Amino acid sequence: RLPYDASKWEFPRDRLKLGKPLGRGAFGQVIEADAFGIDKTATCRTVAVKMLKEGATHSEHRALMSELKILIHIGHHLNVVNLLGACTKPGGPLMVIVEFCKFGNLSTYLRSKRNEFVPYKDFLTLEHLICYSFQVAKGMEFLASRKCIHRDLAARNILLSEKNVVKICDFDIYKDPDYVRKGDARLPLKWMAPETIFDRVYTIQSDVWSFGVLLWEIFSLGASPYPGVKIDEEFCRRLKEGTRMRAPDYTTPEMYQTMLDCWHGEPSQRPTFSELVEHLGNLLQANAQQD
Ligand SMILES: COC(=O)c1ccc2c(c1)NC(=O)/C2=C(\Nc1ccc(N(C)C(=O)CN2CCN(C)CC2)cc1)c1ccccc1
Repeated sequence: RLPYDASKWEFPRDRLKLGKPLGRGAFGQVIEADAFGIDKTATCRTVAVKMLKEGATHSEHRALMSELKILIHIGHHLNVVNLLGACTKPGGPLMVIVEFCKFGNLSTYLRSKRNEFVPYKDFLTLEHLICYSFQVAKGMEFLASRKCIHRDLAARNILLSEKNVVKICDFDIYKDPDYVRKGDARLPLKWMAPETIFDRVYTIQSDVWSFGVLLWEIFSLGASPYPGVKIDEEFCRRLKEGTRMRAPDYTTPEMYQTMLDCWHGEPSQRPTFSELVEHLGNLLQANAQQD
């Protein structure tokens, strides 16, 4: 759609060697791959490649090329999943090469660390959890500055790479039910602000609500929000009137206070991601203080 600077972005297909799919979805697939020299050094880096499936409608091609263009628009930040390059020229498939985050989505990761957590000292600790939280806030402050709205901020959509760096991704009902297991899905409604459940309107301050739900997910070590409750039209009703989740098993009091601040029923009275970054950095620095 928008102009495309091939000098900056085009990567040669003959320096890309595809491996196995990391995941396959309704509209495309993400393949694990090796790229030679994509960061301008003389190195092989494992990257992830968004590309189409073998079916592939012109609407599915147009969408990937739109995502590529939007990624170029957003630009780089440590705490988003970054565009590394693309292959768009005649001679092969459309491929959008992005950062590989080896540990996978954060929800699944945290659930896997439940017998490997200690509040403070290999293991996860409060330091890790407030870190992940600050990093997602830093990531979202950046996206707000690019005038983006995420619309589906959840711990499933946060990826973990090396050195406890965590990165926001914008992507089940899809996957083959013969192969579907217990947490292989998530009900997005549980992350939606009252004004979005109800009026279907997305803003950056509705993303601040979902960030609160994400915080809850981090500090439950990857449990599902609203435990027990069935999500009917009275869930909604109660939600719009003031009902909120209880503190999860691994929260500190300050972090639970922050969830509740992010769940202000009134969008303008929720913290901004700039205010969350400042407050969460304070909490992070306090946590590792000494005597
Ligand atoms: C805009 O950018 C994007 O949109 C985007 C989207 C997805 C990913 C991405 C960028 N970048 C990644 O890394 C992604 C995934 N990554 C992944 C990583 C590790 C795993 N895990 C834990 C494995 O075990 C995989 N394992 C395979 C074998 N080799 C040897 C090692 C890695 C699984 C998925 C992933 C993709 C599909 C769905 C879930 C996540």
